[PDB]
Order: sequence, then C-alpha cells, then structure tokens
Amino acid sequence: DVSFRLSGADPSSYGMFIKDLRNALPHTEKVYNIPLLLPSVSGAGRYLLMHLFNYDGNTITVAVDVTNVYIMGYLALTTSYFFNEPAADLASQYVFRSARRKITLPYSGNYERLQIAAGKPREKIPIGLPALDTAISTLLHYDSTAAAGALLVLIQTTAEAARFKYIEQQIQERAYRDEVPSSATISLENSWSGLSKQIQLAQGNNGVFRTPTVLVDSKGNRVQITNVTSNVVTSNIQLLLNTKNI
Ligand SMILES: *[C@@H]1O[C@H](CO)[C@@H](O)[C@H](O)[C@H]1NC(C)=O
Repeated sequence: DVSFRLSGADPSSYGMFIKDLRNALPHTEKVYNIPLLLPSVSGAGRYLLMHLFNYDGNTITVAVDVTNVYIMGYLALTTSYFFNEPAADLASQYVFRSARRKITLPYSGNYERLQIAAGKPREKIPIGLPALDTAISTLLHYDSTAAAGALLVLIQTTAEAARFKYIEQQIQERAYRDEVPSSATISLENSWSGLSKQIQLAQGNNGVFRTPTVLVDSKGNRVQITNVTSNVVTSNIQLLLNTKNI
C-alpha cells in the first residue's frame, strides 16, 4: 500500500507519495529507461491500495489497477464505490470485500463521462493539494454529481502525477493554492496512451516514432513529438502503458 496525508503536506511529502506510488507499480522491463507496465496481472495482485487522509485525518482507500494506473473504486468508511465499467466490476471481486455495502457509481471512469457527470470540463476544475483535501472529504459522503468532480481531481493529482513528472511539479506548485490545470497538463493526460505506444514502437525504429504525437508545451504552443530525444521522453514520462493494452 501507499499513503498520503494532507495534514502537514508540502511539496516534499507530496513528492515522496508520488515516488511511492510509482515504485509500487511492478515492471520487468524499461523501455528507453522508463518502466514498462505489465501486460496483465492476475488476482488481487492487480490492485494497489492508496490510503489518503484529508486534513482532519479522515481517510479513503483508493484501488488502482497496477497495469494502467486506472482508479477502479474506493472505500469510504464501510461503503465501497466502483465505476460503472467491467474492469471495476472485476476489481470489486478482489478489493473492499469487507465493506458493508457496495455502490456502483452512475458513470465509468473515463474523463469524458466524468466531465459530463460533473457538469464541467476539467479545464475549469482547479487542482492542487487543497483540491485533493476537498476531494477526499467529498468522497466520504455519497453524492454522485459532487463525486465526479472530486474524482477528476483525484485522478489528476495521483495517477496523472505518477505518469508525468511535469504534472507532479504542477501539483507541487499548487500545494497551498489550487489552479486549473495548464493546457500542457491536459495534453499530456490525453496523450499518455499515444506516447506509451510510440515510445515502445521506437524500440525497433531507431528511436523514431512511427506516428508523431502532438502536444501543447508550457508556453501554450502546440508541438510535434517525433522521437525519443524529446524532453517529454527523456525527462517527463515516468511510466509506459504496455502496448498490449492499447
Ligand atoms: C528528433 O527530436 C529532436 C528533439 O525534439 C529534434 O530536435 C530533431 O529534429 C528530431 N530528430 C529526428 C531524427 O527526428
């Protein structure tokens, strides 16, 4: 398991949590020095538990699929909540079995469905450590509309930060003040699967992407990533989705 406490949290303790999260994801291989997530894992070993504590010390446990860093569901007190999708339904066979009741959320876990449920795109939702504290608090008491927004925050400040150093840093910059994600942040989130794939395809293609990946940079400018010498590959991305899952 990995843990993070918002009480007394700072950029350093958050960085340690994101390091712990990355290190809890198994791999047998690196591709261009980036851990390659496994094609599959069987049984309960597929799911990592993140223990998150809000400022007042209340807690939820979030279940993460270790092959793709997707949040499957979470436990709040004696109630479990899972996304309305087959991967989460399967996860419900292995985690939070001792919950007194299980609620299936009225949406799947993808950004499009969560944004619909929440009533807004995540371009408009502030993220940061304060937003994470709020998210945890919201998820403690069932409200499916409020939960969608909280889950958008949760996913970005945990999974997306684990996947990209740039995103981890953006959240560190928002340790004490929330701010909507940069366009670059959104672009990276949207491109994780594409980049993971193209980095793997570059292995037998002299480090060259078969298909370029278009991103937005820090300065708001749209850029083409064509090969593994780009900073996105050498510095930023920290985990690759196995091409067998793409
Ligand atoms: C590869 O990407 C680098 C870094 O962005 C770029 O400067 C260069 O023109 C590209 N080289 C090749 C061989 O594609």
